[PDB]
Amino acid sequence: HMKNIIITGGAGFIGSHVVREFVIKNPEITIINLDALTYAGNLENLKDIENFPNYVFEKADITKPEELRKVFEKYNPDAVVHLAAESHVDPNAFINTNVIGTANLLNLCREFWTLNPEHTHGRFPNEPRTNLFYHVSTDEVYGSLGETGFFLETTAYDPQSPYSASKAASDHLVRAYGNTYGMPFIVSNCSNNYGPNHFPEKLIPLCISNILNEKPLPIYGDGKYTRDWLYVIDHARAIHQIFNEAKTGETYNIGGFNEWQNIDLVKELIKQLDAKLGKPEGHSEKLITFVKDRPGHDKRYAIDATKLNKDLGWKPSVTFEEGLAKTIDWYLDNKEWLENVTSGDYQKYYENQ
Amino acid sequence: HHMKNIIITGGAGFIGSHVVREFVIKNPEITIINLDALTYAGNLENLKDIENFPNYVFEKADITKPEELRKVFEKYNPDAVVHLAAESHVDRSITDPNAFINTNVIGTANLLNLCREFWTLNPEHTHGRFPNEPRTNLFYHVSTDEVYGSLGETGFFLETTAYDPQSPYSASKAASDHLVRAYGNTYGMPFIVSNCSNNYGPNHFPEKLIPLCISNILNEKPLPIYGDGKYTRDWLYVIDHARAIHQIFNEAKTGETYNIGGFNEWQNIDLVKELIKQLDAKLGKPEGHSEKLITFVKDRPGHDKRYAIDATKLNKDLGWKPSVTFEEGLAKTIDWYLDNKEWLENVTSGDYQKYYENQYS
Ligand SMILES: NC(=O)c1ccc[n+]([C@@H]2O[C@H](COP(=O)([O-])OP(=O)(O)OC[C@H]3O[C@@H](n4cnc5c(N)ncnc54)[C@H](O)[C@@H]3O)[C@@H](O)[C@H]2O)c1
Ligand SMILES: NC(=O)c1ccc[n+]([C@@H]2O[C@H](COP(=O)([O-])OP(=O)(O)OC[C@H]3O[C@@H](n4cnc5c(N)ncnc54)[C@H](O)[C@@H]3O)[C@@H](O)[C@H]2O)c1
Ligand SMILES: [Cl-]
Ligand SMILES: [Cl-]
Ligand SMILES: [Mg+2]
Repeated sequence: HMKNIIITGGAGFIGSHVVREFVIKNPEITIINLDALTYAGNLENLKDIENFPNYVFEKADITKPEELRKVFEKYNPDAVVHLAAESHVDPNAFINTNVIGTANLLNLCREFWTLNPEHTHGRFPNEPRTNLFYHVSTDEVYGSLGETGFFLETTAYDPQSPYSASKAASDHLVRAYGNTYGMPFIVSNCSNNYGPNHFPEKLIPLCISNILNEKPLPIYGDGKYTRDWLYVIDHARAIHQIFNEAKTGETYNIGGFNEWQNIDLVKELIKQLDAKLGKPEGHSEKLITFVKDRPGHDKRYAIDATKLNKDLGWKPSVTFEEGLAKTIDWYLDNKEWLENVTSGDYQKYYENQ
Repeated sequence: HHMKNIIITGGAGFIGSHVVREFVIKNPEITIINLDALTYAGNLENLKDIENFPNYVFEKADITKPEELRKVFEKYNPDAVVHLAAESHVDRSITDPNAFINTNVIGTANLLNLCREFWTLNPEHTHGRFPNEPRTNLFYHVSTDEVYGSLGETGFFLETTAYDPQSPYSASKAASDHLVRAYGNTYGMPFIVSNCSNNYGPNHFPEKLIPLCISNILNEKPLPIYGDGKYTRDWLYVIDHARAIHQIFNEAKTGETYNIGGFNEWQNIDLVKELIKQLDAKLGKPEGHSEKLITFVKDRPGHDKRYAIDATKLNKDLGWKPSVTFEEGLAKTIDWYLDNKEWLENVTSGDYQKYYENQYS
């Protein structure tokens, strides 16, 4: 049985929800939140569980092997759930964190875990797991879609941005260390997340803000850019379930079983926010502002997560409309959190507390 | 627009030296800059034949050191890069465990970053909108068929085969492929990627599989065969690879990927038996003389794998085909080996590493 589990990037958006899921569901396991607290981390995300007996925070940078080694020595971790990553494109910082950072963690897992030479080359035992490297990644490793089709676990990688190339690289390292050294691993690739603790500059929170403040809602081209949207709480639940139930070495796609054009997303937020505030039907549609089309905005990103449901029974707990309702409710209930991010005060949390 | 300066990274290496030579001979009007850090893998003796050519220049530079690369870009304002520099000795030293990522991934990014800064990229060419016009710039990325994983009894690697790298090395190479394509898509950087089979031929280091088998046959040392020797590779003659790179560089549509193979697939046992046959015949030995050296040993995991390219696309698009069968390429390789025991001795003694200090001082 596992006694210590590291969650990297646990101060972030998705990571805080995963930290919460593991802490709540596993009181007999120490959950180590390992995080460098970049601009993207927000320890205010975990104010509710920060005084739990099985939660511990460690400020550390996965590009610094010496700092990671100190955490590995301190806790002797049985497993890593790896969410730490950089999306801002020191022009190679994102490669340092996403690729070298993943290798640094893998090297320490290879060093601290006792790997069996008999399990290399896909020969993972059906026996229960003692260790696991759980790698969280993005559906952008698969590239983009035309009008038909979906991302499957068998879809050829075709990352189209520097960020998604660096994430695709980290996926490859995990799988190659699994094959070459017998390191137990899982990889999951998920669609765009949304929900509580999303930073206010992100798409959905920004649209909520622009609607409440009667600011224009820019629509590029015809707004036909299309994404599957996954509720962050559903994502964290899937990671936990897969971590516990999936066969070693599997890949699962995780998504919300939908696909939405941006114009329809904006129109749904307008619909819910006008009704929420008792405004007339269609009140905020005058905010929609059609602008020029971005090159490649005519792209489609739609994950197929049917393998995950077929194997483990996981399914989303909300439709996108229901998830937006909870997201709007959370937004309107957390004026302070939102303002602490916008003001930059959120970063003083580690020093102040 | 006629290019004037082309960088070949890793041009002191095995494949890179042959690529330098092909570009030097075929393009007398273009300056070919051999950019190489001279690791243990590099050997400037490889280029002794062309080191005084008027369109050849050597620049000792490390692609993991942006300041050294920037100096080369400032000096030559290069129009193109043919990128072969790479590191494959994973676990070489605990003093540098991620050297393979630093060279293969970060080093590729460092080169991509300078191309993005020095080249004029048209924002209308992003998202795969490259024009059907002669290129002014090209990032030609050389990679490995191992990005595709391995094969069962049937099937071949295609350009459309999903990446499945199975080693830290091939994962780092796959990562570099992704960076090249993403810079192409995101910034409109002209690029080509090719992934090739195992290379063999002149200037191959003596510990590599085919040179070691030649040495062991010549010196009546055992030839270990793992399991049944059914490990199978497509084998590409190194000079055919360099010729393909040069042709693709000039004729392929911007943004294309090609797999380059030798139009064959050989089991290790058949490769060893072919070397035995040719070496025995070349040195006047009775047929079967060296077969007693074959030594069957315990099979090891991953030694029954199969790696083979279907190069239909390259053959259809450009008309390219190998200049030799594997048997003919082995004959040329044996001939070169026997004519170059000086080169081989200089590698084994370590003296090859003193060439730069001895000739460029
Ligand atoms: N829509 C999405 O957000 C989305 C979609 C698909 C996949 N993913 C993946 O999910 C993971 C989490 O994404 P997110 O949106 O929650 O990220 P985020 O930006 O909200 O949080 C990342 C966290 O990692 C930390 N971090 C950054 N660099 C670090 C380093 N060098 N060392 C240690 N910690 C470091 C940051 O401080 C932050 O707390 C990432 O791996 C991302 O690729 C996210
Ligand atoms: N069978 C094969 O050799 C084979 C097969 C498939 C693909 N490839 C690819 O072909 C390319 C060349 O392979 P090779 O066998 O000729 O390699 P090699 O090991 O013979 O040569 C590599 C060269 O790169 C140089 N180099 C290494 N690190 C460097 C750095 N940081 N900065 C600058 N120069 C550096 C070395 O000094 C050397 O001259 C590689 O990209 C490899 O992935 C090779
Ligand atoms: Cl839009
Ligand atoms: Cl063998
Ligand atoms: Mg299905």
